[PDB]
Amino acid sequence: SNQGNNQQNYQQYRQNGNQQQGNNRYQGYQAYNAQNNLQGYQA
Amino acid sequence: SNQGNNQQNYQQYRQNGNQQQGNNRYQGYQAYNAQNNLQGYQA
Amino acid sequence: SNQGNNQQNYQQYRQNGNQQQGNNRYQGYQAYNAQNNLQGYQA
Amino acid sequence: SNQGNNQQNYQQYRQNGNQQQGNNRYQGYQAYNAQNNLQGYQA
Amino acid sequence: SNQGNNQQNYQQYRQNGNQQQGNNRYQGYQAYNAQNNLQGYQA
Repeated sequence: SNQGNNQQNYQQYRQNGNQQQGNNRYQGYQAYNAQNNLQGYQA
Repeated sequence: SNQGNNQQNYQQYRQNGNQQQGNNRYQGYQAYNAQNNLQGYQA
Repeated sequence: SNQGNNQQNYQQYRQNGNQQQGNNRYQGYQAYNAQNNLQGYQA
Repeated sequence: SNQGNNQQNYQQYRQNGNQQQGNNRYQGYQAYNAQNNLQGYQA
Repeated sequence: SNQGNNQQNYQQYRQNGNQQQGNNRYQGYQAYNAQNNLQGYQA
């Protein structure tokens, strides 16, 4: 929840990578481009 | 939760890499570009 | 949780690398560009 | 948790490398650029 | 947890390298640039 006051640029460029608890299987691709953009996964 | 007051640039550029607890399998690609951007995984 | 008061630039550029507890398998790529950006993994 | 008061630049540029406890396998690439950026892994 | 009071520049530029306990295998690249940046691993 956003319950704060006075904060400028709060977590402005924060990035959180993979979080897994338990017995989980993840295969996939997540990409965000905010603007020539090459984001490429070629397994 | 955001329950704070007076904080400027709180965790502005924070990055958290992989967090796994248990028996988890992750294969994947996560990329964010905020702006020529080459982000490339060529396994 | 963010329960603090008066902190400027709290963890502004903090980076946390891989954290694994248990029996976990991770193969992947995580990249964030905040701005010519070349971030490249060519295994 | 952030439960502190009066701290300026708390852990402003802190970096935590790999932490593994148990039987874990990690292969991957984590890079953050906050600004010509060349971050390259060419195994 | 951050449960402190009065600390300025607490661990401002602290760096923690690899920590492994048990039977773990890590191959990878972690780089953070906060600003021409060349960070290069060419095994």
